[PDB]
Amino acid sequence: VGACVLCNSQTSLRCGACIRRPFLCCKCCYDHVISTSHKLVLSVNPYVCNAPGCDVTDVTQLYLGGMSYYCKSHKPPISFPLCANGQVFGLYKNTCVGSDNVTDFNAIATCDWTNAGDYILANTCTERLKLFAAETLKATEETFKLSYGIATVREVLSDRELHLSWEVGKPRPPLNRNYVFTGYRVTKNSKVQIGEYTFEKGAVVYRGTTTYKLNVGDYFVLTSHTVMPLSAPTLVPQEHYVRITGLYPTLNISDEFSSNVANYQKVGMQKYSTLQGPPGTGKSHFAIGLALYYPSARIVYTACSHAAVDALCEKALKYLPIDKCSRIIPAVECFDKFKVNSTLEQYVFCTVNALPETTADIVVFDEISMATNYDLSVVNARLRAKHYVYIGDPAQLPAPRTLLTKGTLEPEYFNSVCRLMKTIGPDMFLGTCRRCPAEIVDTVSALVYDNKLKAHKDKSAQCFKMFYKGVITHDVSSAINRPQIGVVREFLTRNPAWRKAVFISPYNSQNAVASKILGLPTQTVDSSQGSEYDYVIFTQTTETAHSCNVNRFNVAITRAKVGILCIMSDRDLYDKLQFTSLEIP
Ligand SMILES: [Zn+2]
Ligand SMILES: [Zn+2]
Ligand SMILES: [Zn+2]
Repeated sequence: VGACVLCNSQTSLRCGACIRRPFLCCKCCYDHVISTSHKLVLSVNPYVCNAPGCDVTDVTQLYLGGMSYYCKSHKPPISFPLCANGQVFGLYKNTCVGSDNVTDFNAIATCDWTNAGDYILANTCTERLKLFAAETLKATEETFKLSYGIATVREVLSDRELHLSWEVGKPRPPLNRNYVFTGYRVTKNSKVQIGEYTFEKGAVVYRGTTTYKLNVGDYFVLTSHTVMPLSAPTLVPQEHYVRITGLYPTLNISDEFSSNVANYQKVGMQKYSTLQGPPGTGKSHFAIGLALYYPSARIVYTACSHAAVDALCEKALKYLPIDKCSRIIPAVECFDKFKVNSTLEQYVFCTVNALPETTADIVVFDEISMATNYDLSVVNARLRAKHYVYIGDPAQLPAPRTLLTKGTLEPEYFNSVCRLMKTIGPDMFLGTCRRCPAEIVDTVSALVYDNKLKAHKDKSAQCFKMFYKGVITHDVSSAINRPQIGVVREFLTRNPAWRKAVFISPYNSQNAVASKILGLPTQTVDSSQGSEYDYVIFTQTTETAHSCNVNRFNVAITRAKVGILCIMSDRDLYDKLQFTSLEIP
């Protein structure tokens, strides 16, 4: 028994072809089964033919005869169908509303999640359907990881480099840091974990969670995790207050957090508040500063990534009493300077999926562009708070959608929070970039921030751009542009001070080639997010949807504190770079 996800109607049915098996009421179950290929139905039992060796599962060909279900062929003389009068048969057969359209829920139930439209619907549908869609998606994502062939260690060529043997009659996943493996050692009568791993074309380079002497027969699978059902909405119902509520502001603050006093008050005068923090505008500074402005306030800081929760801890470590902080960790090496897994501690720092059920004065969720509606619901499910602050930047990178291939995913469709920030704007905006040279700030202010992002620093006169298409080669799942790396090699010989630069590209393969030919440290734009470097060398590599995504370009060029060389493929972003142009040697 449960709740129709369209009617909320109390029902004893679930769609057996829907991977999540939503509860559907008589009405909605019918309206679902007669309008889609979804025809298995589950009650306190499965609507299947209890006759011996008949495969009839379809609910539109089944009859309740006695207290056992049967198809046309097997049914007893006295039987009624299971599926007639616009209602499939089950408990609570009287209480059952329906819907003017079931269209959206059918699409969510039956889409494969390859098309943009699927993610758009999941972010414009009713809130109950936002939850259903978020589960359906995450479970579809986790199942697709199983369709991947097992990789097995054939040969250990070196230390940090392997030969992989791959399960036949299955595809192999891409080898970039968006595919994280778990290893396993072969045992008597089962297997045990040996850490998480990542791979890259070599033979294969492997970067593992722990160190080992892993030997032949050790094998690797993308570990999938059981997706829980979602209860809580992605956003609580909003409220606006006329005073600050349940928070007691400090009387003496420091001139370090004084630019945020207005904003911290706003946080106290509404139930939740959206903060857009462009690159190096001070999001974490803002987030810790909030504590000092409400010193009695209990504050759970949360984010999707260990990395993001840890950067909050690093900042906390410099301003908040250590004894009054705790890092929640489930039984990967994360921040270890606060008492571990102490929930009743004033300042709790914890990833979303490891959050305890607990209350707080304020909840600070960071790097929000990386949150899915799934994570939103979980936070609301685990944390009841007087005040929720969602810090992030919808002009930065979302969570990867591995299944997505047809269309691009717009920032207004990353999650419920980013939808709000792109449609009604954010509650607050950190408008001054402390990190980048003026040229980079000017460029992205115009590009993605409506010309409201101002440069704290001057022009560096150290930002350059070159238009060089060069030559694009493709390996299995990545791009390489050797002539763009050539141009960078030639620039470095003439500009040797740039040897302190990081190499960023939108492809880990370009990165690998660059590493061998330049010996610059490398990041993918995605791997670079929330990191700063004095000098950055960016090769666009291709003119793809991927390499020209304005949010990826935004993150790419905002990693520089002092100077940047962009070797560009795309005439459009090339022309949008307010940088000194360079001719080709
Ligand atoms: Zn219903
Ligand atoms: Zn279904
Ligand atoms: Zn039968």
